[PDB]
Amino acid sequence: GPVKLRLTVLCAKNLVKKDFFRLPDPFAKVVVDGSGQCHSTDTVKNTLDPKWNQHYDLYIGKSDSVTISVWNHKKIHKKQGAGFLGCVRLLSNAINRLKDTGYQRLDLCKLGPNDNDTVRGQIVVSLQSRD
Repeated sequence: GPVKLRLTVLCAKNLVKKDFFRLPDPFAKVVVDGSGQCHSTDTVKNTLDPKWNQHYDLYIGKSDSVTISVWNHKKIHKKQGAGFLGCVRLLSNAINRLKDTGYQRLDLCKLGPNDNDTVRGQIVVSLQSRD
């Protein structure tokens, strides 16, 4: 059957303040492409270096993958594409090698070029499978 993997979102670095003189409110939201399983970490009020020390227990089967995406609560409310921070994506092969590593630093950047490049952050996590 599937394998439960715990992706621990330790903290995030260089939180794009987005709007000058203003501050973002980072929070995490994971999605499972194949199970519809979603999870989320509390929001961090006006910060440039948040942390949640919280993990998500997703599942992986054969060729499954999981993506932990962070969003700026302030702009998610702003609407109109506003609200994105840094989406981190790990595949099945990456999930395994990492599941034992115990730590991974994924830079929080935009989905891609010409696609709202309002990023500049990073994020530290830890991959360990559940017994």
